[PDB]
Amino acid sequence: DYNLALDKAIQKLHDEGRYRTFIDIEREKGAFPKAQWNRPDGGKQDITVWCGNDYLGMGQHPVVLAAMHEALEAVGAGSGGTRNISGTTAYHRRLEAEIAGLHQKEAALVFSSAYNANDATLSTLRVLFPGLIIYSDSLNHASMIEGIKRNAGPKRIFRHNDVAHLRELIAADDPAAPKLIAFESVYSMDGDFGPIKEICDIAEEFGALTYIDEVHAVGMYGPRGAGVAERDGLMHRIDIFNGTLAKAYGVFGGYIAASARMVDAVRSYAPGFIFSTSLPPAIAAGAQASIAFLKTAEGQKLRDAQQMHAKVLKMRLKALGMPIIDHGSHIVPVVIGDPVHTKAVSDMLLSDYGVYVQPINFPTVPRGTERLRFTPSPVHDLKQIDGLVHAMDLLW
Amino acid sequence: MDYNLALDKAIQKLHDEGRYRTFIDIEREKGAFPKAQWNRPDGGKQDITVWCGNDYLGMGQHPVVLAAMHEALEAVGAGSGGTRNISGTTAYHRRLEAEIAGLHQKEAALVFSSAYNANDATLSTLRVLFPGLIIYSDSLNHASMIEGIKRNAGPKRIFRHNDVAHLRELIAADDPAAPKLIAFESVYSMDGDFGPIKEICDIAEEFGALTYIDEVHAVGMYGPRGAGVAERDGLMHRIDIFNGTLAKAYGVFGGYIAASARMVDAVRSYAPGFIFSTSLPPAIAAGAQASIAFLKTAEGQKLRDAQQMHAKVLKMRLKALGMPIIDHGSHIVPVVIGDPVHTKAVSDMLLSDYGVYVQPINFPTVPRGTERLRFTPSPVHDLKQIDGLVHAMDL
Ligand SMILES: *Cc1c(COP(=O)(O)O)cnc(C)c1O
Ligand SMILES: *Cc1c(COP(=O)(O)O)cnc(C)c1O
Ligand SMILES: [Cl-]
Repeated sequence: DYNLALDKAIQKLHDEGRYRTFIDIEREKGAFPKAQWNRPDGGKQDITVWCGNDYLGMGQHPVVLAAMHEALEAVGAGSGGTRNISGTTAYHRRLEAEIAGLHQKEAALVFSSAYNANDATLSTLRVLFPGLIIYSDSLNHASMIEGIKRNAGPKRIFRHNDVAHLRELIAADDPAAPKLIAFESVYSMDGDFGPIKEICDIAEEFGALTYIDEVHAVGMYGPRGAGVAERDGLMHRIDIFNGTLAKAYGVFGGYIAASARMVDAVRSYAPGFIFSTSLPPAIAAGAQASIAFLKTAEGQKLRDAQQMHAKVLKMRLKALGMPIIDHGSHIVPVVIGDPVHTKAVSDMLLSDYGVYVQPINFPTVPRGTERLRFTPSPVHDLKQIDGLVHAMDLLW
Repeated sequence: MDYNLALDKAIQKLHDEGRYRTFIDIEREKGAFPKAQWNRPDGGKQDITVWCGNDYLGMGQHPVVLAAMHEALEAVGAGSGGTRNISGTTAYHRRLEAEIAGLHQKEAALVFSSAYNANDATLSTLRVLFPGLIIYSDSLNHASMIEGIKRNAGPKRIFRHNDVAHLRELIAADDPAAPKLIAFESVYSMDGDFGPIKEICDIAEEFGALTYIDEVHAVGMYGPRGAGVAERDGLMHRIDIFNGTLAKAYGVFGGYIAASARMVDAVRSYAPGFIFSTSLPPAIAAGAQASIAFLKTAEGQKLRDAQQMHAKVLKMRLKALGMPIIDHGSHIVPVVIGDPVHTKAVSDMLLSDYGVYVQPINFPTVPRGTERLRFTPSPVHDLKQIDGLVHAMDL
């Protein structure tokens, strides 16, 4: 009985308090962070989005949108093919060039998403480097874990940010074996930073490749938004960059950036790259325009505003005695530690106060660390922050 | 070790085997499909005609699709801003999933970033949901299905292409108590052949297996509403899960599954490929939904009718010339050349000489001796430009 099995699988989620109820919204372009909440009763309510990943409000930026509207009128809705069969366009090459330039790399490769970029690249690296041992941070994103486990091969999990542990593991292994160390610059849920310099030092000592996921940093850190490696001057020490175009860049898609050899090899061997339709030209146009804008001094102004708003939100919430985990990033987690109560707090914030902060539970965060994750942006002014705080105070 | 050498060996190996692929850089001209501008590697520019694309019905330039995308951009902006869980669920995703559910006459549907991701995520997650699942896979199944089936560990059985006897024999041999799923396609892209849907459902029914069908090369193009080959044959009720794309005949981007509400709820609740990636941009979802609804109407029927005639016309005209055609009754037109040098020489010729863009297909993508050009005639390929292509293909 297939239906019984499905019923059991679903019940297990309810029993663990982690069954997820999605909130149907429509963000109001030109008025971010405002959205219309399409309620389950059929009603419509204005809300403030407080948990999204469009960190800099680039989703409503006129230069991004102008580029997208233009592309649609020039070449139409989609590419109509894979990169190999009619789906390689000028918009794809120009995008890849912008990305490569962002990370000061020879080349770059766009995928349908950063999830796909990670999963396809990490798994294909095992094929390209027979015997590859992948060393992975215990809190690495699912896309990386999935790519690492995908093709059979050695993996070693190191304790989160624990470079002494990483060293212990790498030193125990066959020195002749090829090696790659996979980690993040900014971890999505805690909002803490990866120890990029120390990992690069280990990698040089043990002759390993470095693979960094900067998905939660691109657009937001460094003087041109190239990420935390750019902020800290370590870009040249990273072999492969993984990033997304769907978060601070405000559009959709993902990428790797690396040497021309690395990129040419991955694109020639990765099934996830080869056997899927290329990104729509309009998406590629918008993303490129977003990347280019964020490399400028005008882009720096949005980063400065984000950091200032994040700082202020954190002050205000600490002032209440909220349990906020503050690692110094733009991410503002409030840990509840129970999946059911996290949903209850989130539900009451939404329905009674028009504050939308999705409850975050397993498998996105470890069991018992369920939380609300605030993502203050340049469009969340000091008055919105005030309004949120007040709602949180009233709610306790 | 020496990483750059290892990369060099990987690349050089493709060059040695003649299978290093050179991307051609094109920009299709909206309002003038199949026309495009070729950005040549020597720096030159030239107009060409696209003859090997998967935007089969010209929906990529349809005014209703584009209207919906421009509106959505202005209403809600460039992307969703999150995963389906974290702020990325919009009325655009919901209405899209409702339209797809309705197309396949299922309780629900689930959209992914692509059909590649839908297949990969779904087939791998089903092993989790149905402990001990054995998956019976057609030997010519798409990469995405193969990758989903191998992703998570568990039993698999590859049956020889379209060989229902081989499938029977494999399934009757297995543990009768084991959960079972049979994965296949309605239309296989390279040869353009049809899967024997009715006879695979018969076996599924006899042995208590689930049926999983990839209708990527049939959705939009077959059945009275473009729901696929299972719709055309009246078998949609006997399929448990449909896989489809929004990127080919629908002219946009994305993919889906369509199944019962329990199936969809389980997959969306368990598949990391669904959970941990940004939802489709609402403009893409608006465009895809508009394309689908349009292709369910009589006006969409006219597009399918036209495609079918053009395909029929190209095949006859090439056969009348004495050319070797792998003809299985579909919209796909594979012309056989039998050697990789002569295949590339004909596509380089067609492109350079007449502006006809058709990619060559050699080993390992098809066997040695089956090397061919795959033509994808569309309603925008009028009777006059088919005439041009026939006359060009007089060596
Ligand atoms: C092209 C193709 C896919 C993948 O669809 P995308 O939406 O481009 O990822 C899946 N299955 C088959 C049979 C295909 O041909
Ligand atoms: C969301 C996320 C991804 C995947 O990004 P998409 O572009 O949405 O697939 C990859 N890595 C991290 C750390 C992420 O948070
Ligand atoms: Cl091992």
